[PDB]
Amino acid sequence: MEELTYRLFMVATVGMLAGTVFLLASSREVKPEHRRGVYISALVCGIAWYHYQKMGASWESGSYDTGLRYVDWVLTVPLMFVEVLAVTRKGAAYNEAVRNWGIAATVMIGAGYYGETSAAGSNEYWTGFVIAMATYVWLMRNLQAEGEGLKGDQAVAFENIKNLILVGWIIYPLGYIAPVVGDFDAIREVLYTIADIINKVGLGVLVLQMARVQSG
Ligand SMILES: CCCCCCCC/C=C/CCCCCCCC(=O)OC[C@H](O)CO
Ligand SMILES: *C/C=C(C)/C=C/C=C(C)/C=C/C1=C(C)CCCC1(C)C
Repeated sequence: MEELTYRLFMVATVGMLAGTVFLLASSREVKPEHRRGVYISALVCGIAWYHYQKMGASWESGSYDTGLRYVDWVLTVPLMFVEVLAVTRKGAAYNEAVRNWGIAATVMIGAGYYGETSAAGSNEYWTGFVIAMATYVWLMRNLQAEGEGLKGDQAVAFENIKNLILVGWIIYPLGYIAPVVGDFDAIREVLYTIADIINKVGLGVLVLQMARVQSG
């Protein structure tokens, strides 16, 4: 799966760029007070575009490791929560959640990286997973409660935003745990790549759809 993994990096790079340019162009189709999440979403795909180029160059040099993705994640995961809050909150409530959810997301990714950079199945490996998993659940529970105030088309549009994250992000912990049950190292990189594309481009598209409802 070496050639597939490398070819998927290039596919992701084009995919992230495609998402970046699509969101930047479509940003004026929504009213200015609803554009911030669209801009953030494009920034998200653009950072991922930048990193997937870096990871492909790393793979050609023969020096890649799974820890290279974490540089991406530590920036974009907090920004993805921000692009969701950008469309669901305002004022003091927005500032508090951005801080709190962004701290939690950073802790989740850092704890993951701690466990990632040790032997599969070591104590550091399990320590990282438990801390990251706890922050993951806290985040998903907070995301579920976020829709509890919406109504009408906004609730429908937010349900799609919520469900993409709830469903699409499961692959990340699953991929982390799999190498302790079998030889899943190669497939973990293939699936993370595909998932990053769906999750970043897809979330941007759904945030844009939500900004469309808010402007219409
Ligand atoms: C040998 C290689 C075989 C590879 C085979 C391909 C596997 C692709 C898997 C991706 C994981 C992420 C998928 C996440 C999908 C979530 C979709 C979702 O929940 O969408 C909700 C949204 O509201 C709808 O409008
Ligand atoms: C932009 C790409 C995304 C959305 C990546 C998200 C990352 C995670 C949700 C991963 C979290 C982890 C766990 C919940 C458990 C094990 C450690 C991690 C970091 C893989």
